[PDB]
Amino acid sequence: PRELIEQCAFYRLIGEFDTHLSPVPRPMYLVSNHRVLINDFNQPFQHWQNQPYRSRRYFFGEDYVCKFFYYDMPHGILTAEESQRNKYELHNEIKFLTQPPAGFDAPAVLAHGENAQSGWLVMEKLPGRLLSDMLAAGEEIDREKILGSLLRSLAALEKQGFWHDDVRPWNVMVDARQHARLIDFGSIVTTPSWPTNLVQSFFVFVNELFFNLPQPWSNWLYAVWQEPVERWNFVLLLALFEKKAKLPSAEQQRGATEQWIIAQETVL
Amino acid sequence: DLNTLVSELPEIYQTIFGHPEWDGDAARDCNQRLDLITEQYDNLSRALGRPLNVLDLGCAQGFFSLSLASKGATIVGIDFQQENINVCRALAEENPDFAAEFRVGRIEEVIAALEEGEFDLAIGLSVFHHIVHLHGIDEVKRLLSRLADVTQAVILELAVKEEPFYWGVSQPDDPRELIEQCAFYRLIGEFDTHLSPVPRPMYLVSNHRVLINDFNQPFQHWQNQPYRSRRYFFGEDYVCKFFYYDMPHGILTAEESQRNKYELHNEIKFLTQPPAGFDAPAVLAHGENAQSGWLVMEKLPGRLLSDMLAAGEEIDREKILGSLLRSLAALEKQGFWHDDVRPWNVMVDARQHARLIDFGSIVTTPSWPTNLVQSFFVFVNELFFNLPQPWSNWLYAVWQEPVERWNFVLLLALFEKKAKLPSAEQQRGATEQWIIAQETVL
Amino acid sequence: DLNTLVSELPEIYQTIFGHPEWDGDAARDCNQRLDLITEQYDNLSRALGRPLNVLDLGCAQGFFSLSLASKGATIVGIDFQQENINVCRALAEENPDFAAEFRVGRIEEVIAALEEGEFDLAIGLSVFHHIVHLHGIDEVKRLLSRLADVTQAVILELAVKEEPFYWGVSQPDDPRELIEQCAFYRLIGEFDTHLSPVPRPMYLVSNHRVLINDFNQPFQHWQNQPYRSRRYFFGEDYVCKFFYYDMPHGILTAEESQRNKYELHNEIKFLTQPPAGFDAPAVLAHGENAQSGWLVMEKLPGRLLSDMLAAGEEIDREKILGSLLRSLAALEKQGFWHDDVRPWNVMVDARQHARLIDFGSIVTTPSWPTNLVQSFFVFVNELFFNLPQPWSNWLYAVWQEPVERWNFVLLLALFEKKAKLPSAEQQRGATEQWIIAQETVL
Ligand SMILES: C[S@@+](CC[C@H](N)C(=O)[O-])C[C@H]1O[C@@H](n2cnc3c(N)ncnc32)[C@H](O)[C@@H]1O
Ligand SMILES: C[S@@+](CC[C@H](N)C(=O)[O-])C[C@H]1O[C@@H](n2cnc3c(N)ncnc32)[C@H](O)[C@@H]1O
Ligand SMILES: Nc1ncnc2c1ncn2[C@@H]1O[C@H](COP(=O)(O)O)[C@@H](O)[C@H]1O
Ligand SMILES: Nc1ncnc2c1ncn2[C@@H]1O[C@H](COP(=O)(O)O)[C@@H](O)[C@H]1O
Ligand SMILES: Nc1ncnc2c1ncn2[C@@H]1O[C@H](COP(=O)(O)O)[C@@H](O)[C@H]1O
Ligand SMILES: [Cl-]
Ligand SMILES: [Cl-]
Ligand SMILES: [Cl-]
Repeated sequence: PRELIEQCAFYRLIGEFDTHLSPVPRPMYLVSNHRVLINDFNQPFQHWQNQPYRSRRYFFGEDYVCKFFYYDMPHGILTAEESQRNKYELHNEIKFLTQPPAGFDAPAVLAHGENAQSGWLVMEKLPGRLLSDMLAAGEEIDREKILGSLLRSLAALEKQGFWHDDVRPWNVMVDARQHARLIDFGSIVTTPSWPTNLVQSFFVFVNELFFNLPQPWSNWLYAVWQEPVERWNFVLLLALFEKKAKLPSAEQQRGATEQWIIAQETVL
Repeated sequence: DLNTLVSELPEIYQTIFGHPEWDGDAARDCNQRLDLITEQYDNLSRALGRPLNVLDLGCAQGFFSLSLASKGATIVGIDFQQENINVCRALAEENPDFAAEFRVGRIEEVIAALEEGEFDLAIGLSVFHHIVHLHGIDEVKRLLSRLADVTQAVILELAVKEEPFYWGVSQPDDPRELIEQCAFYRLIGEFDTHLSPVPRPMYLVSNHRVLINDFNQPFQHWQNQPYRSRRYFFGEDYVCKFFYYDMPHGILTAEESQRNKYELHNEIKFLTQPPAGFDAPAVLAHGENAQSGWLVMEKLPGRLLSDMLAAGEEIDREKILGSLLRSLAALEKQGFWHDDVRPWNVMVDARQHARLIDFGSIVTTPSWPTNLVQSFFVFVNELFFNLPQPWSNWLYAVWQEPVERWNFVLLLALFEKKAKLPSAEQQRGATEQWIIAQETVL
Repeated sequence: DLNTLVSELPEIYQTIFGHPEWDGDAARDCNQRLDLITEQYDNLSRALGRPLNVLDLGCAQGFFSLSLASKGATIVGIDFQQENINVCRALAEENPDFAAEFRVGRIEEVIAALEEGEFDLAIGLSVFHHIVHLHGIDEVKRLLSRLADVTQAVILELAVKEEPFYWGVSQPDDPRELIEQCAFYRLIGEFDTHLSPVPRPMYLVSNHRVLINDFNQPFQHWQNQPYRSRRYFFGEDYVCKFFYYDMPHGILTAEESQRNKYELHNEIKFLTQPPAGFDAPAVLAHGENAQSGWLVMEKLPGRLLSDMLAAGEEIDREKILGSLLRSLAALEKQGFWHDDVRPWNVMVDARQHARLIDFGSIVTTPSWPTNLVQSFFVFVNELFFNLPQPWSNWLYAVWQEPVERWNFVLLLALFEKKAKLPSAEQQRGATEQWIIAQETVL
C-alpha cells in the first residue's frame, strides 16, 4: 500500500484495523506534503530530500532538520541486516547526541523517538554545505581548513574515548569559513589493534579530498607510516598534521609504498 | 513538347535543367547540393584521371544527372515514375552531346543488377527513405552496402526521423545506421528541404577509397576495433586513422568525444613536430572538423604487440623492452612522456624491435614521472607474480631508489645492467612484487 | 568542443546562446517568445521582490534557461536527450556566473518530484504535446495541475490540433482543455513555429496568483460557478472578476461572448464613474482584450443572498428589501436602473443590509421603468401566492397606480408606509397576486 503514498513527502504508519471482512487488517497512514507530523513535534517544513548527497528522508524547517529512517520498507528494499543497521545507526545517533562528550560541539537535539517501522531525530539545523556536494559541484574548497578542523574534532572525540567509523565526504559539512564538522553520528563507537584501521581509511578520505598528494600532505602521511602501529591514533594524526610543513620530504626517501597502498585502497 | 511533359509531372521536385521558367515552381533549387556534388565529382575524377561514369538513383527531373553530363560525365539516371523519365529524356535531347541515359525502374532491382566497375560514383539523394518505409532498414543497409561494393564512391542525402511527417516514425534512430556497415563515411553537408526546418545530412561513403579532400586513395583493408568510434584504413604505403567525434546513439559521452578529439589533435601536433632523437612515423595528411578528424601516416612494418600476445606468437621480451625503453628514455630527455604504454600501442617488427604507434597519450609537463614508471612495471608484468631473474632484480633495484629519482633514463640504465644487479629473492623484498601483482590485476 | 556537441544534436531546435553562427540553422529563433517570457519574469520578480527560481521543462539547447540566468535567475533545465543537456552544460560553462543547472530526465518524473516553493516560475514550451501523444490528455491535465500547485506561475506554449501533422490527431479539441482545471489562465501571445502556418498559443497559468500586468497578487480562493465563462478570485481585500469572451468548444455563442463583453464593459464604466448618492464598490484595476476582461474591486463583507436562501439561513426580509429599495430609488433619481435584480446579484451583510454587487445590467435610458418594477415583484415573491400582510397590501397599492407612475421612488415610498395601507384581502383584488405567481413560476 505504500506505493500509493511514497511519492508524498512525509508518511508514518499510525495503526492497523480489523475490517470484519477477513483476518487481514488495513494499515492507516498519516501523510503530509507540508509538515512533519510526529506526536511530539508538529511543524511545517520548507523542503525535503530522500537520497542523501531511499529508506532515509530529511525534512528542513526554519531552524531544524528532521531525519526520518524507515526500518520497515516495502518490496525487497531492505534486507533484515539493513533495517537493523538503520535501526542501529539512528539509535546510536540519538544516544550520542542526547549525551555528547565534553570537548565536542554536537548539534542539539529537539525531538526523537523510534518504533517498529521507523525512527526519527529532530536536530538543530547547521549552516554550510555537505562536503561531497561541494566536491561534486566542483566548488572551491580549502583542504587545509577542512582537514585541520575535522582532525581537531576527531582528536577531541578520541580523548573522550569516542571514534567515528565512517569519515567520508557525505558525512561532513563545511561552513562559510571552510571549517568542517561531522553530521552523522550513526557510525560513532566507544570501544575497540586499534584505532589503526580508522586511521587508514582517513588516508583514503584525504586522498579522495584531493597518487594525488602534494607536499607536505605526502610528507605527513609518510611520517605516519614510519610510526609503530600501536602509536597510530587521531591525536598523533592531528599533531603530525599541524607540523607537516616541517616534516622530511617523502619523495627523497625510498618510501614509496604508503603511496601505492592508499592509491589501491582509494580505488578499493 | 517540354511544356506538356513538365505539366504532367506529379511534382516539379527539381529545377528543370536549362529551363529557368520553372525555377519558381521547383520544390528544391538544387544549386547547393549541386555545388557540393560537383566538387566531389572533380576530386574523384582528378584522382582517377578521367571523366566518371555516374549513376543517379531516383533521378526525378534529371537535374544532377544533366548537370554532371554537362561537365563530361557519362550518366545513367533511374526513376520509377514514367513522367519523370519522360522529362529527363526530353531534356537530354535538347543537349545531344551529353552522354546521358534514363530508364524507368526500381532502385532495388537496379542495385541487384549492378556490376562492379560499371559506375565510379552513385548518388542517392532523398530516395532511400522511401525504400526504408516500404522494405525496412536491414534490406536498405544491404542495398547500400552493395552500392558501395560496386562503385568507388557514393553520395547520399538521407531523410531523418526528426522531420515532422508520419513516415519519420519508420526511420532509423540515426541516418548513420543505414551506412555504418560501409567502410568509409564522412558528413559533407546538410541541406534545407523546404518541407520543414529539419535539414538532411549528405554523406560521402566508400568501400574502396579514402575520400578526404586532400587525400584520395584506394585502400585494401580496414579495421574498426583496434587489436567503434575509430577506424583504420590500410593502403599500399599508408595507414589512415579516422576518429569520429560525433557518433550516433549513446555511443560517445561528451567526455569521450572530447578525448577522441584531444588524442587525435595531440597526435597530429606531436607527429608534425616530432622531438629530435625519436623516429616518429611520417605524416602524409591530416585535418579535423566538428564530426571527426583524420591522420594519414606512413605505414610501419610489424605486428601490434597485443595481437602477438593474444595469438601466442614467439616474442623476445628483452628486445621488445630494450628498444621501447630506449625510445622512452630519448623522449624523456626531450621533455616528452607517454601516458599509456600498453601492448595495443606497441608495434613489433620482424627483428623484434618495438616502437610506439599511438601518440594520443603523449604529454609535455607534469611528483613525476613516478606514476608512469609504475604502470610501466605492470606493462612489464603483463608482457610476461610472473618475473624471473633478472627482471625481478631490475624492478627490485628501482624500488630501492628514492622516488624523486624514478624516471625513464633510470629505468633504462638499470634495465641494461640488470644481469649485474643483486638477487631480489635473497632480500626481504617482497612487497614491490605484491603491489604490482595487485596493480596488474587492477 | 561546442562545435562537436552542436553537431551531435539531433536537431538545432533553438538559437545557441551566445553563438550566433548557428542562428541560421536554428528551427526557431526564440527572440519573440523570449521577449514575452522576460516581461513576465520581470513582473513576477517585481511582485515577489527578488530574483526567481525557474524551471525549464524540455529545455532543449538551453536558450530560455541561459537567457533568464543572464538576468539573475536561478534556473534548472530538464530534457530527456543527453545531447541537448551536453550542449546546455557546455554553454553554462562559458557563463560561469549564471546560476544554471541541467539534468537529463523525463518531465513526468520531475513534476512528480517537485516540492512547492522550490520554483517560482516554470516554463513548458512546445513539450506537453509529446506527453499527450504518449500518455493521454487526463494524465497531462494532472501533471499541469501539479506544476501549477507547486509554483507561483506557469508559462506554456501549446501545440494544437489544427497543425497539419499526424500527431495533431491525438491533441485535445482545444489546448485550453489541458489547463482549464487550473485556477487562473490568460492567453499572452501566439507564435509561429516554422513548421506550418498554424501558430501556437502561449498561456500564463497560476494556481496561487492573479497575474495581470497591472495587478499581481496572491489569492486565497476562487470560484467559477457564481452562487463557466466567469471566474472570481478572492484575495485579502479584493475580488477579481475575470470574464472570458473567447471560450473553447461550443461553450459561448457569439451573442453570449458579446454579452460577457457588454456586461463587464458596462460594469467598468459605471464603477469608474459612479453616480452620487450611491455607494459603489471601489475599483482597483481593470482591462479588456480580445479574449477576456477583468475587474478588480474592493471586497465587500457579507453573503450572497441566493446562497443564504439556498442554505436556509435566517434573513430579515424587511431590512433586505428596505436597504435595496433605498439604493434603487437613489439610482433612479440619478437616471440609473438595474435590469436584473435577483438573489444572486445581491449581497447581505451581518446587519442584514443589502446591496447590489453586479453592475453588468445597469442601464441609463428607456413606457418605463414599468417592466423592472414588475420583476421586482417577482424578486419579492421569490424572497418569500407567498406574501403576508402588509407586503401584499404594498403590492396591491402599487397595482392601483396608473402605470405612468410606476417607478422605484414610488415603490420605496409605498414600501415605507406599507403598515398603513389598506388590506388587499378585503378587496376584490385579486389578480395582481395571480399574475406575479404565474410570473414567479415564469
Ligand atoms: C524526393 S525525390 C528526390 C529526387 C532527387 N533524387 C533529388 O534529391 O533531387 C525521390 C525520387 O525518387 C523516386 N523514387 C522513389 N522510390 C523509388 C524507387 N524505389 N525506385 C526508383 N525511383 C524511386 C521518386 O519517383 C522521386 O523522383
Ligand atoms: C519541440 S522541443 C521544444 C524545446 C523548447 N522547450 C522550446 O520550446 O524552445 C521539445 C523538447 O522537449 C524534449 N522532451 C520531449 N519530451 C520530453 C519528456 N517527456 N521529458 C523531458 N524532455 C522531453 C525534447 O528532447 C525537446 O528538447
Ligand atoms: N543538522 C543539520 N543541519 C543542516 N543540514 C543537515 C543536518 N543534518 C543533515 N543535514 C543535511 O542532510 C542532507 C542529506 O542528509 P545527510 O546524509 O544527513 O547529509 C545534507 O544536505 C546535509 O547537509
Ligand atoms: N603507421 C602504422 N603502420 C602500420 N600499422 C599501423 C600504423 N598505425 C596503426 N597501425 C595499426 O592499426 C591497427 C589497429 O589500430 P591501432 O590502435 O592504431 O593499433 C593495428 O593493427 C596497428 O598495427
Ligand atoms: N466586491 C465583492 N466583495 C465580495 N464578494 C464579491 C464581490 N463581488 C462578487 N463577490 C462574490 O462573488 C461570488 C460569486 O460571484 P458573483 O456572481 O459576483 O456573486 C459571490 O459569492 C459574491 O459574494
Ligand atoms: Cl535483406
Ligand atoms: Cl533518404
Ligand atoms: Cl505542447
